[PDB]
Amino acid sequence: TSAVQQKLAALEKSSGGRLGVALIDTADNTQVLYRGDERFPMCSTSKVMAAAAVLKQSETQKQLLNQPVEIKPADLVNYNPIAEKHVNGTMTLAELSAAALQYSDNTAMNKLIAQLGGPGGVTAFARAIGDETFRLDRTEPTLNTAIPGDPRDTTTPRAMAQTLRQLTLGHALGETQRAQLVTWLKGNTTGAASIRAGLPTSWTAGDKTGSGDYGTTNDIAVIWPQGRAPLVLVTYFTQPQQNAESRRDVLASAARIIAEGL
Ligand SMILES: O=C1C=C(Nc2nnn[nH]2)CCC1
Repeated sequence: TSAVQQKLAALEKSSGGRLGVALIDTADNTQVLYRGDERFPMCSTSKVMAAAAVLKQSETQKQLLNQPVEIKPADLVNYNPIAEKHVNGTMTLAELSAAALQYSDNTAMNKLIAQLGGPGGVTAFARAIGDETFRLDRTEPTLNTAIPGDPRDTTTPRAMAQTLRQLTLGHALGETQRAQLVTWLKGNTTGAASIRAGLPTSWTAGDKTGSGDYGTTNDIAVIWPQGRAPLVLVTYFTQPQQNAESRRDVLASAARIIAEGL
């Protein structure tokens, strides 16, 4: 047990919930884990795997990201800030990828899932890139039920950090695709209160947030600190009661503990 793990434990204790953290520091490839091998509901953090799977498909179909997808009124789910504007028209797979990643659009995610042949298509991509832990079982919005003990739509912090590293800094995607994914993550609109709130402001980052039932509050980030090699950081948090409030501040605190421990 490390000092950083003990600080994370104190944060978790005060928070009332269950916290999962995985850091990879690419300076030396060392890792800090807190409940690194426990499962958590991914919620919208799963959008990174779906967008990446479509990017992979685009490696052998140069024009795939320009392919139109019909958006019908019946397609709209519970959170559709971009898709609602395009109902009775179309959006391209690039537009859907951007909407999913940068705005957390749930209708956009469902279109990415459909393009992959269903939730199992996303899981299959995960396996193809060496992630044996990730599982996507349902579409939006039910993938966010976040029931304690339920393995559906979960991963571990350790697995997600490894995967995010391979996707954004490694060779899981072609160079063009990797750059596109990073560009999208760095353009996220939803992340200023989560991991990135706990980081020195001179640092740059991209991230994908998620939230769901049981006060589930998540963020996964790739981070470029000032004067050192990139980090990958996953912070997952979930609470015992179905209607618990979101706690982005807990993710910020976790990130701050990690940052000061470097
Ligand atoms: O509060 C909400 C959050 C949503 N998604 C989300 N939370 N963090 N990132 N994306 C969608 C439903 C309404």
